[PDB]
Amino acid sequence: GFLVAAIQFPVPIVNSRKDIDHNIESIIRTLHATKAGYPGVELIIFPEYSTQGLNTAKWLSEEFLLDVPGKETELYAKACKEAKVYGVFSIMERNPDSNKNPYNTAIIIDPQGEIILKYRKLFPWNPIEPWYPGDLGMPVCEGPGGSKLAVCISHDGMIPELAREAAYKGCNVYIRISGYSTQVNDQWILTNRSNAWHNLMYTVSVNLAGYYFGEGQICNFDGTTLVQGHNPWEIVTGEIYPKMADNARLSWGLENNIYNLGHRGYVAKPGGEHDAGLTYIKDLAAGKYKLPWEDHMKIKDGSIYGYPTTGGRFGK
Amino acid sequence: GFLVAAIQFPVPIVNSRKDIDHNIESIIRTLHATKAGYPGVELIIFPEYSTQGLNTAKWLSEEFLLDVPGKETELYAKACKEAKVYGVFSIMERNPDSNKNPYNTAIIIDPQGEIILKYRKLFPWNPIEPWYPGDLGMPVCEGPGGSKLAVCISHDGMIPELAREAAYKGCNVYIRISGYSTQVNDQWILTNRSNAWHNLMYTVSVNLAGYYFGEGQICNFDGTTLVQGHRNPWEIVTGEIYPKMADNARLSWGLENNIYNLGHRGYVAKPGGEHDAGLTYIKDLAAGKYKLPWEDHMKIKDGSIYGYPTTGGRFGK
Amino acid sequence: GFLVAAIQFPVPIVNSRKDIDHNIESIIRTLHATKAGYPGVELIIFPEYSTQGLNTAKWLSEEFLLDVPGKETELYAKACKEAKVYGVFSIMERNPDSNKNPYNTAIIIDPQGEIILKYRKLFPWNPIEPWYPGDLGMPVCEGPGGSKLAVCISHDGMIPELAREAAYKGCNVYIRISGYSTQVNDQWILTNRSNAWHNLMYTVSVNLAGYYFGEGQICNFDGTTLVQGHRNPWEIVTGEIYPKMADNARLSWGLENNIYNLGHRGYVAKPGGEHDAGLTYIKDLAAGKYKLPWEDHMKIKDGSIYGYPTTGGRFGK
Amino acid sequence: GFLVAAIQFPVPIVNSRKDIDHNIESIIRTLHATKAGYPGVELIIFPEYSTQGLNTAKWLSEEFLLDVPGKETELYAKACKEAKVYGVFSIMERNPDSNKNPYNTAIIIDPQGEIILKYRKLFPWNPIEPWYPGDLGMPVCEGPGGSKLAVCISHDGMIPELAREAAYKGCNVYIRISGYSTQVNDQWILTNRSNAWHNLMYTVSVNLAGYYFGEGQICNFDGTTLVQGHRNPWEIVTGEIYPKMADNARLSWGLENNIYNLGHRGYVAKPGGEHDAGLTYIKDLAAGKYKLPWEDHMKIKDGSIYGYPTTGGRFGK
Amino acid sequence: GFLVAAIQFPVPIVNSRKDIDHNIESIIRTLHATKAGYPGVELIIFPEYSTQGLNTAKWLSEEFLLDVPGKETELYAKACKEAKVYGVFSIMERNPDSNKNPYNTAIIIDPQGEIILKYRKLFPWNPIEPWYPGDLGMPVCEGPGGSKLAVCISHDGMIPELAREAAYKGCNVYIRISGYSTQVNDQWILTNRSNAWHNLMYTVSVNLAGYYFGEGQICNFDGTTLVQGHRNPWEIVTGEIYPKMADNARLSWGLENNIYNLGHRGYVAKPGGEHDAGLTYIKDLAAGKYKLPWEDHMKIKDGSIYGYPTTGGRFGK
Amino acid sequence: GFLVAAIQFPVPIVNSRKDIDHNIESIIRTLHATKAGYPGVELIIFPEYSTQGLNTAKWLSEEFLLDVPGKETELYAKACKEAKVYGVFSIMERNPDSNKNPYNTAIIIDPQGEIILKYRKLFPWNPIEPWYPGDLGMPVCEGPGGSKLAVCISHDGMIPELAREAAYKGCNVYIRISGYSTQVNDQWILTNRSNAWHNLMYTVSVNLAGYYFGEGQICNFDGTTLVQGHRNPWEIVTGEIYPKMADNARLSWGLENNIYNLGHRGYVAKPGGEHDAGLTYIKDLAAGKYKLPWEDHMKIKDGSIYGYPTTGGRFGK
Repeated sequence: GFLVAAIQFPVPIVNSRKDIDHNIESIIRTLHATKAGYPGVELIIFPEYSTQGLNTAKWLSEEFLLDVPGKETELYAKACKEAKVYGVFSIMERNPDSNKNPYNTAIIIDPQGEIILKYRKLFPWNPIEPWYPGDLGMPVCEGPGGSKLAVCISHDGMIPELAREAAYKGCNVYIRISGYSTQVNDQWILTNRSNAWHNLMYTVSVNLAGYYFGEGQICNFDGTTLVQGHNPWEIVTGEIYPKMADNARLSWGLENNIYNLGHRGYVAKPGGEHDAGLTYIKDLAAGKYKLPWEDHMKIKDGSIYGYPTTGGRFGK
Repeated sequence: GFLVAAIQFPVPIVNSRKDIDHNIESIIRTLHATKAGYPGVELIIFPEYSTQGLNTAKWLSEEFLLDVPGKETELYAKACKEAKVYGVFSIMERNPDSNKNPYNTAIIIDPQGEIILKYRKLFPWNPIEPWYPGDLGMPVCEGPGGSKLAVCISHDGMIPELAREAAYKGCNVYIRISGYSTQVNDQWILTNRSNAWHNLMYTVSVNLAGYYFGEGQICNFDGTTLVQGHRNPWEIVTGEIYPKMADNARLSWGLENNIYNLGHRGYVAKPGGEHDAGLTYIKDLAAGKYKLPWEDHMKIKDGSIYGYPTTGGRFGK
Repeated sequence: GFLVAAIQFPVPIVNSRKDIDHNIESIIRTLHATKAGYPGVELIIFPEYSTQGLNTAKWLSEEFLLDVPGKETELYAKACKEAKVYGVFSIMERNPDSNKNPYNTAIIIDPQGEIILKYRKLFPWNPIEPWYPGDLGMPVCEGPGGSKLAVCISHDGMIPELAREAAYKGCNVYIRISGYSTQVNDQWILTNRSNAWHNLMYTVSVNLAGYYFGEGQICNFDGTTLVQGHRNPWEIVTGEIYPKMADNARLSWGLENNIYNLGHRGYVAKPGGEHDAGLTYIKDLAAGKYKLPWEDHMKIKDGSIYGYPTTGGRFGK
Repeated sequence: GFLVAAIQFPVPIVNSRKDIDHNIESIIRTLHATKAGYPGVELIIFPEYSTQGLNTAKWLSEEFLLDVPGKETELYAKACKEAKVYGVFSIMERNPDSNKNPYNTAIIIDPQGEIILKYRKLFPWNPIEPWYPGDLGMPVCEGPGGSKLAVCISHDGMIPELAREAAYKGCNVYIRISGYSTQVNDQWILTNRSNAWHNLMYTVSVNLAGYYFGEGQICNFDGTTLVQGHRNPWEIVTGEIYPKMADNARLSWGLENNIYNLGHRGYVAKPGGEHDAGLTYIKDLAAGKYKLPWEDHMKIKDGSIYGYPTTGGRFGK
Repeated sequence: GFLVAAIQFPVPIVNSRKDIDHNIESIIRTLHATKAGYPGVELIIFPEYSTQGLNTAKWLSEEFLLDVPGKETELYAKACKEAKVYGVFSIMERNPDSNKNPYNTAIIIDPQGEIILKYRKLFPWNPIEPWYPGDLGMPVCEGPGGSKLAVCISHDGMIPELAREAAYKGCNVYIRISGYSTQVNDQWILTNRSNAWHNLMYTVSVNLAGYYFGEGQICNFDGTTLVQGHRNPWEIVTGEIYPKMADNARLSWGLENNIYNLGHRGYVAKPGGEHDAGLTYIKDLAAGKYKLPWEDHMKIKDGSIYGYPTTGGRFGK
Repeated sequence: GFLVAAIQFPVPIVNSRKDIDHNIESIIRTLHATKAGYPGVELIIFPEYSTQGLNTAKWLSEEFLLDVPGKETELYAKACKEAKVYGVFSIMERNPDSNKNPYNTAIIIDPQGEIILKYRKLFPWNPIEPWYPGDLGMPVCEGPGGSKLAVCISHDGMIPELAREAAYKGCNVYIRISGYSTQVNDQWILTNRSNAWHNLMYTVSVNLAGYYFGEGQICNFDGTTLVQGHRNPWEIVTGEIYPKMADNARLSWGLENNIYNLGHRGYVAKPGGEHDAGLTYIKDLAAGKYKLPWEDHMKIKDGSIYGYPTTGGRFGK
């Protein structure tokens, strides 16, 4: 298969554009050095907010935002090409529509300097996050060692429906870049394992440790944790075998859950019952997902973190 | 809240109707004794296949099948009334449509002796199981201590969308009665935790132990295992449940409120959040056109490996 | 040091005197067989209720109550002499005072067939147990391999003050014989460790497994679990105990010598330490005036919830 | 309930008063930032020695000692008032008696800027610590979300009687601020759990991390660990605490109500229970005559191994 | 790869040849039933003493001994050919040299009903076991899914040199059949992992549970435990083995390729590596002069503790 | 016994000899401070590469190499003599033969500043390491508290034969100093446990933490982990070692005395056992012809992947 490296990167305090640039060059130095230390490494993963940090007073301002693609994404692209590796990076992207808030964006770059995947955080961690819900869906790209790669961002990994989507579109190695799984420590480990098992795919996940807030995890396609980090600069590495995930989905019967979902009870009814019989699926597809207890909920907007509840662009 | 008890019941080898009757009387005696031992208990849970066992050569036959409701369910209901507890039972149910295979059914009986919940296994554990896919959806009923109870069956608990459905309909205590989802022992503990966390609800799960194949588990609404049984028959897994705390988490929490975020993405940047999830499989599954890219090359798409016909209809009689 | 064996005994259903004698013969059989398989073993421990079971309808009756010493204890003593081992046994003891309820009693017998220790359960597990609180304090006796043995019974192990008392009187090997204290499974493991650590002594604990309940446990004098049994009947928990090293720790340690510190607080600043601990409950409990600020608002202060009368005196005979 | 936050604070090297003021402002800074990061936090806890460090060569000198209250405590008071939180702070406090060594002191300040609890370490960690044994008992104050707060300091937590004392005076949230949980780390985890379980109360404990000796732990009233920090500086251990659940447990429970059982032995057979625990050490300690049998042969009974005089009085100027 | 099954078989008390025959039929019954339940299984493994039990008073007598091959082994072979699986069995083999004690033997029979591997326990568990040290070395045969099977017996697994020898002869799936890994439970788990890691091969190991012991264990070639059974009789430990990945690791690994490094020390500084390991015990053991410096003062060097004669030859007849 | 201290030393980025000089002074300061912190400590252990780092582009140059003995070793001897401790240090040693690559060396210095053990890395971690295979075998020296000390270096601890050799020469405390326990994390923990259990000796092992790449581990002679550090720089793993108890187990044990069994197989059946192990690899390795059957198809057999020449001699000067 292929060797993967997940880096428990310490993002510093970011005060200006000068600091963002230091992060970028620190990320590039670490990318080249990881490759130097592990010549066999083909996939190197950096966490969410590793480029621009988490300055909640500044992160919405023009100085703290970037374009994808831009001159900084091309610096990473140049770095991946020179090192001959796949690289995963995090960039808070300026929305081309100026009446809308910026995006939380992840990108994947191949060993030739080509951006082969772009994803915008579909589920921002609210009420703390002011990012606009993504519009690129859950994309999948071709990676090393026969892997089909997809990336989600921190809070995204808590939604099992999203993990299903990546797998539904071919993904067998599910990448989760993460900024803060703080106080949500147990559940970060839990969901990484469940996202793997539910869909018969690998999960490679890493949280920012900057400087002591993160962890790093690689799970087998059966949900077994293979590698686990504890510290800033911890490099979580592991050997991935995408073909084994592909083989399980093709040759498994008893625990082929991803297949059973759309082909319920196929032994009694040839082909299986296609209608899952779930009202929430039908409501969400139509776009009227409503929980019975919504009217009595206390936090339905980001007012508690000093954000306006009017909408549009703010913090520019 | 309330006190729950889950029984790692030993079902024996079932060779006839006499064994089934013995199993019913065994389950009844266990119910009264569990109430006698734990006076505060309000919910007693027996695992899948506890009534009828797993005689794979006879379990599709008419002698091994029961009606819901019938004289067997009335004995369980009589017991629930006399012991003053909520009961959860398993019954392989004779399909009213004679052209179709029987159902794998779970029922909940209240302290009055009434079936307040009936559920047919939506996802049979194929290729080994010949049961017909359930047609009653995922129902939710009122339980003790302000709980909303929903029951799934063994293999059902491996599907996270089903745990979402129960919660979507109000469930704060998700019950998983389980037959023999063995060798998937790691993933049984895993999914019970994830089913709880994803939906901010309790999970109370139990498997058959008999003759040494069981496990028993109660999980908190944050996904933390509160109580855990080993692999011994007759092991009673009990614990105190606080359904209001699960409800309060759903109402008060912001950062970890994942069940809300699914249908209301980014409610800080966009007012009320984006209602469209942007997921192709959701739209495909709703229309019934759910298809995986690798379906053509799959090896197991029927139950011929275990001797069952591939043609469909009623068989095994 | 010496080798110990803690037996996760299965006491069957006890319905008559005939079943008690069968238990007695089973225990004697096991003790002889344990020595046969483990030639170097010097201490063999049986759990609470192993002699008489837990028939809560009959356990206060004359048929179910024995004398200490009596013809039954002499049989245990005979076996201990024949096998040349130390034996720890459980007996529900008839109260010499017929106006008081029977005691929950444990004994230790030496390889000479003599009762060297007799303990009556100081803290009966209420409100479920009708046993009279013991009057013999917390005794300590000489044992094998340089040990000073003391025994507590199930619920007694939840009381840290009791573990301190045994240790205060010289005990370096703390035995906990446990009946049915189930559901409190995590806290059984926790307290065995903490009882050991607080006092710098070994703990050797065993619970009844019969049909599947108990988990034998051997802890080092620093609170570390050395041997842990599962939940199966007939599991024999064995380990090599070195009592001299517990003594050595008590003599040589400075930083973690907590048992000394309690009576000599801050001895560096004040030579010999402050002897007054500064705790009100200690002085209250000593004068028998220990009272919690919330005692008037408590709901369970009698055994009526299990059916026992609140009047006092002898009942259930 | 209420949200708590315990900082695995790094104390740097402290060589002068200059460094002490540096730490004070660092703590104030951390207090404000934690409230900003966690909007609903009501209780913020800092470890032992966070203000003054552990410069054992200098920590007894007048430059390294403060008064309670003083201008340093006032800076903390102001910070808590501005942040609207309860703060827990460490101060090595100059002794009012000039012939006695300084006290190792913990203080709790409320959101109104008032010190509502002042505790002096009752059991200094001998022979390494030269602090005078505290003279203000084990105090309890009113806290947020209906909590009754009490604080003990590192080594104190190894004494179960001190945990008993706090609970006896109403405490339902037991705070442990610590400056040594290295190589005693396993036992630090163990005792935080046992202190909680024994007394049916929460424990919130945090050890100094700087810079790598740290720890952070929240335990539920049944002794289960809810949150666990690793060994890094600046790790903030946070969780939601429900003191009313601990209160409910103390009132509702029968079987596991060990704190009540201590004073009312076997209340079923003897109504109201036996008030005399029947423990010699309780009576000895109350009278100031607590004496271990092996005390005369103990190696360490003074602080000479760390270079402290054995004569007492005021030293280390 | 292939699917393996390890049966935690319960051996009963064995008192005669009639009981041995019962055990043979039970094993055959289990083999057909396991193949029926797991249609894909290609290797079924039974533990040490499953045929004959551990009647120490009788296990050396002619009645309790069998021939390999004999009519009993051909009954096992008949089962393997009918069920179409590889089977691993335990037989206490009568020594063809009647002046020597019987062997403790393990055999592997292929799906064509033929013995393809025969092994005699090289390291009997002394002083409890009276079996003659095996003379057949450590053989390796071809198994299912491209595996190279080798078998060792319980105590054998505690010797790392033996695990090396099997791998040195091609083994990538190391089978360990076990009678008692009791009170050696922790070290059984430990060495099953280490035998795997040291040699870059799978280990599949199962112990008797008969009545409660066996801990079925499948380890990955990097030493990680993949499947783990508890202590119950009849537990079937199953998992998929991929023997070719163990082969690939041996051919492709540089850094952690320890099996190669042993005979090729520092090949970067010295091409081909230094072939002499520089170990005196390796040279001593090859020459049969392995001697520990403390052997003169050792207590147990014969079997007198378990009643065995110390002068050798045939005994127990 | 004695108190050991294993420092999870942070290796800095070493660019010059000045940086090497900083490391030496850092280590000396650490050594003095650890003795001051723990007055009872007798053994202070520093990891591999602590003196010189891992500058793979410069670590073969003469500037980055030292002599044993040398002025740098005498500075450690100075420190050890002043502190009155046993010290363990790592030095990349200039090869006295100019045509050979330098050695990876470890030394033990007694309380009188004398080198009492010199060991050269027998198994350099290939392909990454260019160090020459050690020519001093596995030496054993007298240590504190009755200990026989032996030292191995990182990758050495992966070879069970080497751990056997040390014990074969009297070692009861096996020290492992390591550079990277990274991506080898689990296997480092496993082998430290197995090295202990296989040979009935203690293992004290520590890895470089600096910037976050290590752990520290003390295992009992039965393979049980007693103390475990995390991944932080400057963590000091300490514990009490009792070498006499490892000796006692070797003298007193029968059943689990595996180190004796290796040279005396089946000694009950055949007095004194069969001295011939019956293992081909032992005889091949003693003869210098260790040859695995797959060696011809192996990929990595040199250090070209890390840029090292494939013809030998002295390179990187």
